[PDB]
Amino acid sequence: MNRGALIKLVESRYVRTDLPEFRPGDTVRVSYKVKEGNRTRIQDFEGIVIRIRRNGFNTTFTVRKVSYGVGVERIFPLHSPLIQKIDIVQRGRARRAKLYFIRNLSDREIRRKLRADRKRIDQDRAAERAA
RNA sequence: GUUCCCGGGCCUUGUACACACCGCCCGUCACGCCAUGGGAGCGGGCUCUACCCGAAGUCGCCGGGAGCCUACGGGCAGGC
Ligand SMILES: [Mg+2]
Ligand SMILES: [Mg+2]
Ligand SMILES: [Mg+2]
Ligand SMILES: [Mg+2]
Ligand SMILES: [Mg+2]
Ligand SMILES: [Mg+2]
Ligand SMILES: [Mg+2]
Ligand SMILES: [Mg+2]
Ligand SMILES: [Mg+2]
Ligand SMILES: [Mg+2]
Ligand SMILES: [Mg+2]
Ligand SMILES: [Mg+2]
Ligand SMILES: [Mg+2]
Ligand SMILES: [Mg+2]
Repeated sequence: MNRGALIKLVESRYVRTDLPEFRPGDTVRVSYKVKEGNRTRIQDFEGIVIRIRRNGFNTTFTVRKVSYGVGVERIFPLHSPLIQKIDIVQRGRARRAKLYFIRNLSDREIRRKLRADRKRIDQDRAAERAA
């Protein structure tokens, strides 16, 4: 038997292919489905992805932003049906795969440390030219 | 005999006494009221210095791996 195969099979019905690829350092807007009273709505979360744990279907990514003076980090499973869409708002360039270190930097230092990844920007504009 | 004790007469001298020496008056200790100083400290106001971070905005640089406008030796966006 192939135990790994069986797993991926069970998993397969929930796998998404529709979301955009993104790298740690990028700034992103995640439109998340949320429930309150009594309705469900779409609530946006916009920050830098500071980490990407990979485990196939169980890959999860972590996003950090400052909201009204306090730092907030959000963790999302990448194939969560509760995510409507993810919009890349900016490509950034880390030299490092996990970016825990920006937790201790000023807004100025971060801007210096994570410069726009101009390469993937042209690259994003190279597409976005449909036929 | 008039030194002494009581009372009085005259001159004089001292006085913070004049309710007039059966006058006045000082400080502690006890009690009560009020205010003030000190006092381990507690709380508040204002202020000074050094550094970290830093909105809007002006000003300066850039405006390219790069957008929009051309009025293209430019401008705006945008970045520092
Ligand atoms: Mg496995
Ligand atoms: Mg099989
Ligand atoms: Mg006599
Ligand atoms: Mg006589
Ligand atoms: Mg006399
Ligand atoms: Mg006497
Ligand atoms: Mg006192
Ligand atoms: Mg005092
Ligand atoms: Mg004090
Ligand atoms: Mg004080
Ligand atoms: Mg310091
Ligand atoms: Mg400064
Ligand atoms: Mg130009
Ligand atoms: Mg400008």
